[PDB]
Amino acid sequence: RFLKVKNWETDVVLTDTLHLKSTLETGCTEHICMGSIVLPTKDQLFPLAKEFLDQYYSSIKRFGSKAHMDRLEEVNKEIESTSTYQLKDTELIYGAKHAWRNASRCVGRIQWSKLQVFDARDCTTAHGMFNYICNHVKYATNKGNLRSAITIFPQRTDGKHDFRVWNSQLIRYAGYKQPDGSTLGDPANVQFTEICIQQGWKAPRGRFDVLPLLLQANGNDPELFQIPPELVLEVPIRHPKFDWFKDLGLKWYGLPAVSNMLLEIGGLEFSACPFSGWYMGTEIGVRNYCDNSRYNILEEVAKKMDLDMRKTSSLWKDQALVEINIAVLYSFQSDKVTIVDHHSATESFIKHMENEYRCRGGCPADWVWIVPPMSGSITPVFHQEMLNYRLTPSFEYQPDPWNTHVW
Amino acid sequence: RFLKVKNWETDVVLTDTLHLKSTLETGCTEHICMGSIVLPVRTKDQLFPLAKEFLDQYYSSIKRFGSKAHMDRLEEVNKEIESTSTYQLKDTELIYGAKHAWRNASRCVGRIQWSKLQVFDARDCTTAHGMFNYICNHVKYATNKGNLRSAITIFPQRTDGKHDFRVWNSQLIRYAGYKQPDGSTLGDPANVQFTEICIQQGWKAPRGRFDVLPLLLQANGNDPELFQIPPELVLEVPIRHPKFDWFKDLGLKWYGLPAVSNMLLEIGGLEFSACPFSGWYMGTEIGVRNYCDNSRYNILEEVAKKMDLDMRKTSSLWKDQALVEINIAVLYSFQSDKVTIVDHHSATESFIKHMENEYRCRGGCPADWVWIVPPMSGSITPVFHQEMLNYRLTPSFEYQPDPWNTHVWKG
Ligand code: HEM
Ligand code: HEM
Ligand SMILES: Cc1cc(N)nc(CCc2cncc(CCCN(C)C)c2)c1
Ligand SMILES: Cc1cc(N)nc(CCc2cncc(CCCN(C)C)c2)c1
Ligand SMILES: C[C@H](O)[C@H](O)[C@H]1CNc2nc(N)[nH]c(=O)c2N1
Ligand SMILES: C[C@H](O)[C@H](O)[C@H]1CNc2nc(N)[nH]c(=O)c2N1
Ligand SMILES: [Zn+2]
Repeated sequence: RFLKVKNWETDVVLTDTLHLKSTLETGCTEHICMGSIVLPTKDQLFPLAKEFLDQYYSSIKRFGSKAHMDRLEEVNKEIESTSTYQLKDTELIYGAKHAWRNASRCVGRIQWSKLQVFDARDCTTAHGMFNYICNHVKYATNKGNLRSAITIFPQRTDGKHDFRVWNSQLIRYAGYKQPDGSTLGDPANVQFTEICIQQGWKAPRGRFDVLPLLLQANGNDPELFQIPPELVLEVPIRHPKFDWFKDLGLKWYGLPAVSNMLLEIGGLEFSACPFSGWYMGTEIGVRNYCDNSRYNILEEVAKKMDLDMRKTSSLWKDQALVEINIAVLYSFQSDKVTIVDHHSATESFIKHMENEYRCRGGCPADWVWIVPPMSGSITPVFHQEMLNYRLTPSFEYQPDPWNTHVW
Repeated sequence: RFLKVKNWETDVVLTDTLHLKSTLETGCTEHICMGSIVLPVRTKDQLFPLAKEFLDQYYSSIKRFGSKAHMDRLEEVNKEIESTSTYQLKDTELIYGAKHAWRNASRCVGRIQWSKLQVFDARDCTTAHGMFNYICNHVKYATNKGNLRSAITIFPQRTDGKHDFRVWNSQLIRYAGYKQPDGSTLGDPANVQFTEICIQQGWKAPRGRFDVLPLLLQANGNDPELFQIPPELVLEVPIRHPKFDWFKDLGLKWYGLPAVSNMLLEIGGLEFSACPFSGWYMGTEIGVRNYCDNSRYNILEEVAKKMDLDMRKTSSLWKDQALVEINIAVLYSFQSDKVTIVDHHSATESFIKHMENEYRCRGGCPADWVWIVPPMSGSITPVFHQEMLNYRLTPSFEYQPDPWNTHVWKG
């Protein structure tokens, strides 16, 4: 019941007491571990509110105080009367930050307390949502000096008035399937690109076309909006030693901004809560550029370096992968766009992890996601045993809107 | 029940039914996943059901389930258990058992080869000297002048737990590690503790960077004894780089035969506490872990210096860059000396094919993702994108505590 994690590089052991407060399920059982699986009413509501308020009021050193009791009382009344309740600004900010804090798959959580929170709960329309999102993008981008932020739109009511952002990220490149059989642009974004076109987007059918926003307010039909181009910061990709790299035509956007998750706080559900931080280098160089089901550019890069691609044992893929990733970090750094390499980030997480164990009694973490997709064992997290478990407030996955939406 | 795994690169979906035959625990609960945790004397009471479970499986595999031979064998084991409190496996059952433990080893990427396992029956062995001889033959046979053959040697099963056979070495062949008074380490830092024991047990350490450790062998619960593997039997490969001529001057080499000797083999409730096994190396085990772990030989700095990489910013990826060339050198070296080795690309792709075949023919293939994914270049190998289900089947290889923490010294 009091669990221990070992670092096999430093022999350091930590004791986890925090997991006892876990509520949601993992997917795993005593008979089977699903650690590598990507996706495993009023009576319901008040205990949820109370659990949340109890930790809010405990966090502000006023547990069991009049203001505490009063709030509980007050929220209990409002749930009884309204079948829901509204979070106070203070609670909203706490909840959002703690959702990030609890995100067991996120390596960048050392930053958790510095989340800029934008209360968009007064928003009523998609144009409204658009205005709020452009403001988010511009604030967070900050001319390349990125700042973490989240914008929170009205909470769910009866599930038929949901606010949803249909894009998976605020900024992503379109994907087009060619009559020639291949795929132009980002293959991960093909299906969404079709919905855009089906909703009226006129695609430029280029390779790096910034997608339009599909915004949905109050459970209404989603609307299309183009982000002001001058608000979308992009970085041309060059290599510091290889002159020819620039001719590969590669660029990436500076702002990673997840927009399809569900934020849960005290039983309330925020279905539209786009948040953003800044890139770890490998997300772009390893995953986005080198995944077979993405831009898949390894072969072309390798050819340009003139490597022996005859046998896998020349490790030409590995060589090219390093250089591709060198170029990304180099390109961003040269243009003063905030980026972090996988070494620096993982080292930060180990410090954060220790901090959490020391001050909170633990830190839920998913090793499968925390370990970077390249050079894993030369990063400290690889040798770090982690306990994975679900704490609330949380960001959750939710079904894509098109399967849900009654047009 | 039915469970589905998805490959996020190819969208191939597979269905696991085999996990239903899982008995043992994972360490996980509905409230906690322990998937990245490294480590999460028996009565006749529990023994026969375990025996029966195994024998039922064995007889099904040979298509004789419910036969008279099946029924007689269960009867025979039942009686041997009540008369003698244990039982002996037939040769056929031992071989089947040993292959299936490998097959069930959810952390092993090399399981495509599982049916091709050379089983050496050392159950007649009675002394440490006898163990030495058996192990020498294993090493020679498995090395095969560089054309490596998987083998396992099985010593007598546990009885009352006071007469265990144990190989005290974690691996048959390993390099000594010596802590210096200045805090530095000569040799393999992983093996410092064991080296000290060996020295204490009478080993004359030559104290170099690559000294092959003596065998420390325990027979029938007696004190362990030292033996030195004949040098001529220990195949080693000098490490050089195909393009970089200075790489040879780093003075590196490794041994060709990876051979785990500190694990426990469970077959039908029987415990084999001494069961060394060997296959051949995946390049990254040496090039990434053995050379590049900070707690091991830790050569990244010295290599990157010789390459003249920018070592001021970690964002130059100088560590990643040196790590690749080192792994290039390990593969090049082994191939050049005609010693069996496999690269992580080849090995993971082979595993994926193996895993799919197992779903089709067996209804599942338990796999530990954390261990299956190579320690470099993870997502450019197909396993990274493979959802896997981890569960425990028997026969199995289990961890057991180090013998020096348990052994009652006869003295
Ligand atoms: C500021 C620097 C940040 C860094 C370096 C960072 C890094 C990462 C990385 C590498 C991943 C793995 C995702 C992938 O490979 O696709 C991830 C996941 C995640 N991050 Fe962070 N992130 C940052 C900011 C944030 C912020 C501001 C939030 C929330 C307010 C957040 C919440 C999450 C969540 C919920 C996931 C899991 C997403 C999923 O499961 O699909 N991150 N992060
Ligand atoms: C023939 C070529 C083989 C290859 C390429 C291979 C590959 C590997 C690798 C890379 C590991 C991870 C080791 C580490 O990173 O610490 C591993 C683990 C393991 N292997 Fe294999 N293996 C082979 C043969 C065998 C054989 C013959 C057996 C048994 C008869 C076996 C049983 C196991 C077991 C039980 C583990 C888990 C070790 C642990 O839990 O500490 N392997 N294998
Ligand atoms: C805020 C933030 C910061 C950062 N450095 N990276 C991210 C990336 C998060 C992210 C990007 N693409 C995709 C996913 C999820 C893909 C897999 N889903 C289906 C589980 C998540 C987000
Ligand atoms: C038969 C075999 C073949 C092969 N290619 N590799 C191996 C390596 C197995 C191996 C080697 N060192 C260390 C470990 C992990 C040890 C267990 N934990 C507790 C440190 C595992 C074994
Ligand atoms: C199948 C496996 O779970 C899948 O490839 C996961 C592995 N780890 C990951 N880790 C991160 N950070 N991001 C990912 O998308 C994935 N994908
Ligand atoms: C804590 C973590 O599980 C530990 O460092 C593991 C990670 N995955 C591994 N995978 C392999 N093949 N070998 C290892 O030693 C480890 N170590
Ligand atoms: Zn688990």
